[PDB]
Amino acid sequence: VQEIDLGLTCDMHVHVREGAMCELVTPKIRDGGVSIAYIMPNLQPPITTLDRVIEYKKTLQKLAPKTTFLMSFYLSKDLTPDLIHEAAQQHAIRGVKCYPAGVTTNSAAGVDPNDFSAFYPIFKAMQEENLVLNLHGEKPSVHDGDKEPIHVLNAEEAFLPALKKLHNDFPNLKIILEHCTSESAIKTIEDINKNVKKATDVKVAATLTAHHLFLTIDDWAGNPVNFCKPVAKLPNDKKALVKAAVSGKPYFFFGSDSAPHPVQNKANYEGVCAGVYSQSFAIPYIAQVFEEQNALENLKGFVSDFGISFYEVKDSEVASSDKAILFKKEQVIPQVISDGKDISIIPFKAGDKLSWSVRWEPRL
Amino acid sequence: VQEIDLGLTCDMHVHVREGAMCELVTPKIRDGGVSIAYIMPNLQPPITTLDRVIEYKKTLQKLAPKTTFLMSFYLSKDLTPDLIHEAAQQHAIRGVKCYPAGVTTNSAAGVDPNDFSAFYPIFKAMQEENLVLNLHGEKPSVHDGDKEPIHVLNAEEAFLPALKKLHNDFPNLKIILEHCTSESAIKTIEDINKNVKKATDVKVAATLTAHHLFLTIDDWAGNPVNFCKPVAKLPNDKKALVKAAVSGKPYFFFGSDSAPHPVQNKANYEGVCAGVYSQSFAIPYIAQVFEEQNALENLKGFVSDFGISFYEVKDSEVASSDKAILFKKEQVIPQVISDGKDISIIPFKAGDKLSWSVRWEPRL
Ligand SMILES: [Zn+2]
Ligand SMILES: [Zn+2]
Ligand SMILES: [Zn+2]
Ligand SMILES: [Zn+2]
Repeated sequence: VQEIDLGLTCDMHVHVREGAMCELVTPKIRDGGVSIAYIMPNLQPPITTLDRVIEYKKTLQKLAPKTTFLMSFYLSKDLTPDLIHEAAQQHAIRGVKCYPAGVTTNSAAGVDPNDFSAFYPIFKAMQEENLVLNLHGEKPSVHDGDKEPIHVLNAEEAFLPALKKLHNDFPNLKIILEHCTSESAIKTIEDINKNVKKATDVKVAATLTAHHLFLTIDDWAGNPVNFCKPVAKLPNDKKALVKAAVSGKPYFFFGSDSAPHPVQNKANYEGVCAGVYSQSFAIPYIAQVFEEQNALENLKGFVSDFGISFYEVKDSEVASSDKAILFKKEQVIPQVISDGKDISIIPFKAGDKLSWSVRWEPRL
Repeated sequence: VQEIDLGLTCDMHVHVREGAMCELVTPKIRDGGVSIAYIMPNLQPPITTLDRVIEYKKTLQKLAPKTTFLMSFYLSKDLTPDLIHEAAQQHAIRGVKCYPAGVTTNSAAGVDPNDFSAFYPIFKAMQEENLVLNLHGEKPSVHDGDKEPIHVLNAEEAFLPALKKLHNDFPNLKIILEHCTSESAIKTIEDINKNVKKATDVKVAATLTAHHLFLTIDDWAGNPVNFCKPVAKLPNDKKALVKAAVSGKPYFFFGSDSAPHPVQNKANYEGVCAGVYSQSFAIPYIAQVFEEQNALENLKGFVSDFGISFYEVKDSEVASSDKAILFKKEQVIPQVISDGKDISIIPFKAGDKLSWSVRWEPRL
């Protein structure tokens, strides 16, 4: 079987939830072929306190002893600059994730984004402390006047001006447009990094999920199991993300947005929960695209190199120095992922064949 | 004003199924304020023979005597121009309805819209007998990658060329573009009727549903109840359909497309059935749209006159010359339409209030 060494792999957008769900999915981070995981904080309630995030990281480290965990705060009106500084100095967090209110699950009441000026004290303190501003780029939907009607298809593109203002008001702050879905957003990321030579110049990057390199609007319309925010869009949008994923540019790297929901949460007739679960076969999904694209020698940077560089992951904090190795062994995706009790999750592309699997090799 | 005499109301797109479902639904045609209802032909199996269409027509009449029924054939390959003449002369069918294969419910027995040519002998006979060609304007999806992509959002615009073909080759065959959903579809019907004013001149018309005058993509994104085919598109498309509804022009009239499924066919995690139920409150729905647009002087034309003028409904067939009186009593839409036995339906706008009601009054 043909194999590739990938080193310390990166998933900079992981949802892992609480409770018995968190105990089922957290070990599957390693099973997906991921050594370093950036944990998003949209919990119930959102993680806004310094106590919470210290307790939470140890819960994950008890669950996954070999996986590196970069934590984050939920951007709320609760946070104050001192809390940013004390948490950053204790290595409690690595960034703060911003949720526009009413545009995804666990996000209300979060922030108003045709604004952001209210949180400039926080961005001041994050900029000083080298933290990362993760943005769920989506303007909340307003349909009437005065301005343009905003819907699930232009919500990401309508947000882009606000991302441009933030990069100008805080040029030295690290910002990420999380999970890109539209070609207009891709063009904006390239344009912001127009002059950039070598990766350490990148201050504004974009992450790309596994499922948005596969899905279009047709795959989720009438299929709540492919429903997520931001919505998978037109075929030309998908072509852009796939082109961007294989491009080998240092401002696009992997972030699954693996968001587990029990199957009863997805089989509603109103109010379907949003989020696709890709944790269990994370890198095997991505290697499938790159093989299909005949660009495998760029995969090493998309799932490992470009992300460590951006988040400045030093060897010292990494929980284990084992490498993730793909090997071309064909496997079939289960119908369900389940704890054998109350929680059963439907995996992305369930019942399909993948060319690669993942094992782990120590360092010598 | 409160109380408006509507006369003989027209719903030129009604789904009633069979079995225990039909016994809950066909009484609600009357309940919704509809006296004349066109019945669609997609059953298990599709309605294609004179035996079934007449026995269907007869079971309908035992379950709702006062309702006038206009019946239809499924456009299947098991059809002959002989079968057209032997059903048109024996006053059994008012038209034949074209289903593209795979796009919607029970459409697996449908047709391939990239080549209508095999059915040209059928449309030749349908033109001879002054029958109505009901078209579900939607090309089936083509991921392709070579030729242009066809998806659920642009499938209606893709069908519009094929319709301007059918109108050139059968210039006297009465054709309807069923449930319009896009501004491209509306502009085309305006362009086809460049020079008509009143009213029997229209041979290519377009029917508009209740829910498509309400819904945008945001309303069915994570709400399977509001998922139907063709899908509800963008706010610029809804504005076009509303402007064309309170238009007062003869080529737009009412066709609810009330398609009922048992709620368990909606609360699926994949493969959710398509179709919204609106038969129980069909006329009060449209009444609220025509009220909120300050164009109630056009409700009678949209929901009665133009539909009668196109199908040329004669006095000699209407099952009950009772009049639909729309009176302004507030009513609340139930959570669940129920039969006390097995079948449970979720109605359109379930829970919401309506500004109007409708009762029945005989002519005297
Ligand atoms: Zn998000
Ligand atoms: Zn997320
Ligand atoms: Zn249809
Ligand atoms: Zn229909």
